[PDB]
Amino acid sequence: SGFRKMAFPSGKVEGCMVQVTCGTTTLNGLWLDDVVYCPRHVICNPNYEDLLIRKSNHNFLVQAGNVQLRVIGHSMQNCVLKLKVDTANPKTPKYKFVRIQPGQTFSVLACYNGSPSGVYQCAMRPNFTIKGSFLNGSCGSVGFNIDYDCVSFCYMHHMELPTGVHAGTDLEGNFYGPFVDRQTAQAAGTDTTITVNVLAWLYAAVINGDRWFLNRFTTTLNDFNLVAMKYNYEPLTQDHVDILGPLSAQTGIAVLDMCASLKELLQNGMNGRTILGSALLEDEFTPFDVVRQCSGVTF
Amino acid sequence: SGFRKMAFPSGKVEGCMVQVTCGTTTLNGLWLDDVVYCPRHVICTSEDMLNPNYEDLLIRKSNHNFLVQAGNVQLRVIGHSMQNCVLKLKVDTANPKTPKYKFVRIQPGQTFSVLACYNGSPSGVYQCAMRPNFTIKGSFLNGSCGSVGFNIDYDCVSFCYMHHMELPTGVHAGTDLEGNFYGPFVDRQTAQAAGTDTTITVNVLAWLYAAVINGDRWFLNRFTTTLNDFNLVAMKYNYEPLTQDHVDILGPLSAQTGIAVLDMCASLKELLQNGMNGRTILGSALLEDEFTPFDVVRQCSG
Ligand SMILES: O=C(Nc1cncc2ccccc12)[C@@H]1CNCc2ccc(Cl)cc21
Ligand SMILES: [Cl-]
Repeated sequence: SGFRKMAFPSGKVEGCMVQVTCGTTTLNGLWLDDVVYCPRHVICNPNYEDLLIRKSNHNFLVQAGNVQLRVIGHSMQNCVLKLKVDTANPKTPKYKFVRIQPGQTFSVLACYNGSPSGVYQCAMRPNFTIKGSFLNGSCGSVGFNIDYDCVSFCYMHHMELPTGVHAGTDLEGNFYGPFVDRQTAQAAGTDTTITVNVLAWLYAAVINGDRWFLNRFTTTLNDFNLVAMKYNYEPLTQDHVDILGPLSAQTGIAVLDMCASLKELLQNGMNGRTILGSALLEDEFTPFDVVRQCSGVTF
Repeated sequence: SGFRKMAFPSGKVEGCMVQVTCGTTTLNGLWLDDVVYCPRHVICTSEDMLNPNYEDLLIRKSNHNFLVQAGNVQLRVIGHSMQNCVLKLKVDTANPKTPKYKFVRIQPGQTFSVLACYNGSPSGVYQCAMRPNFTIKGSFLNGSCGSVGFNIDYDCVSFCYMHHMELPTGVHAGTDLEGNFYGPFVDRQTAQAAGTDTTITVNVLAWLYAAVINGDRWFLNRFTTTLNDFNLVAMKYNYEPLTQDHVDILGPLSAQTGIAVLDMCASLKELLQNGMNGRTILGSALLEDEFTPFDVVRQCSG
């Protein structure tokens, strides 16, 4: 029993964190095989092609623990700088670069000066921001998932927006959301709640003995989406209904039946009651996270 | 900016997780140097669980009865001893991945990271606190026994918890790494109930300071309180008494935000009386008590 915001074990990612210095700027890098990936703003209205051409290999000071790595090449791919090094990381795990969709969750290994300080779980918001916990020096910290023995790198931190939310790229340097890597007026779009994730978390609560919100009613997918759109909730698709199938089978509560519970929860509130120690509806657990935690999958 | 329930990077602890098998029972072990630490109930059956005599059961065991597996490698047990509720299995190989470590026994209110494991394999990491009733509100299924709680301050891993059991209410009980249980719990299937839980007052105050540091001031008020009047109010909401030690510990946060501890105490009294009124504090509609004053400083400063 118990339901916690749980991150993947960070060990495979810790062995890849390095410190990258260029001039006055010091941030984090991801060392995989003989390449160190880091945000391109480490070289900093910036013209990154112009700024990078002026740099030489010895301008980049890469430090892996108490060992200095020597940079033998540098190239830019979108908003990520790829620093070719002489040494291949012996601790390189089996990995992939994956781009995630809004609503998907991942673990963040927050780092400062190439040293991991913490690990937390979070979700890619529908407005493409992440509600992270980042201070100055965290740039280059990465988000990941583990599937079996493979580390899927899905995020690299670049910046904090004026509202305290974070913006970053995939490992190919493509930003999530309509952001750019420069000091300019940028604002996160109006956020929405990840509906499929709230439903998955309602199933996790049922699996844990919390049934007070359940009701005899069901709804059509159309009537649910008309209500959900009114409360700034993401539309629930048939793909989402299909993905919730295993949880629906395990608890004996049809997806549209659980939608009627959510529909009532939105129009009436919790009324002093809590679901899994929370007075708010939680949307940072996907249907897979719930299955993985309530079944105990290992890595 | 931002405030998250953050766990320590689990890497240093992952390299210590092994699977321990004795008869039908399979749980987790902590492999540090040439010793594997695991709950002593690994020697028990379910029929010898109401009133097990562990000295008697252990004397009947030999080294080859304990099957220790570190990854896809079987470790050879060369000795076994019991220290309180923990079994210490001497092995013939010292763990090459043994980090700098300490065994620390924590007090209620303290937080730590849990590396939940099944069959010696890490499945997840989460942050939690030692409840004032000495239980932990973990996320554990059968097979998680032997999973450990830790803090990684600087380069040293401080092991503070080893998971032993789940109480009938879904909460968890375990020991420090010396096998001494936290709380009045025993490693027996006898009737055991967690005492009435209470809110870790010093931690709620620290989390209110974290919210101030992050620009959230709506809950602040022009009032202050005596420590005695605060505790009389706090007790009525099932809140732990705030001591002078707690007031002293909150000193740095009080200095950083310019809000006296007894001033923040008056905010908390008001929150307890009024509720949040549809508002949130650090994205939470409830008062959070699983961040210590030390966690807040570390996350907001370093
Ligand atoms: O509690 C225990 N294990 C678990 C531990 N954690 C989470 C579980 C979740 C679901 C089932 C088991 C779980 C064991 C087994 N049950 C009785 C018992 C009695 C005493 C002792 Cl010390 C251990 C145990
Ligand atoms: Cl302590």
